[PDB]
Amino acid sequence: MTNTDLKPLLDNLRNATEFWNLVAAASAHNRSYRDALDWLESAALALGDALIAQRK
Amino acid sequence: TNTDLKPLLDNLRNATEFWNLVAAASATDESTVHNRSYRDALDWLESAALALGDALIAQRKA
Repeated sequence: MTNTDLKPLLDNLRNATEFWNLVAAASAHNRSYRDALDWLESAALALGDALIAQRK
Repeated sequence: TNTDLKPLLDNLRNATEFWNLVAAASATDESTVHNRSYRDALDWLESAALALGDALIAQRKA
């Protein structure tokens, strides 16, 4: 869609990815693991649903 | 950078449309069918989310 629409949704997904990656790098479950998984799923779905909605 | 992002966004959009389909189907799917589809929809959501997220992390590094 739009650069300004994306930005906050991309930011949330990047933070969720960076968190998930760090939770993964430390075990190589936790309340942090579950919050990271939930935040990753929630940011993925929010950006996916936003991409769906903007393509009419 | 929309050319770098477009294949990652398309992949995430499609995984979400599939996930939304698995959700609509769970109202009538047998529970064995649902667990399999949901696991598959979750794994595609995750790998699509992470592939775009890793690319945003790598591009923020500039």
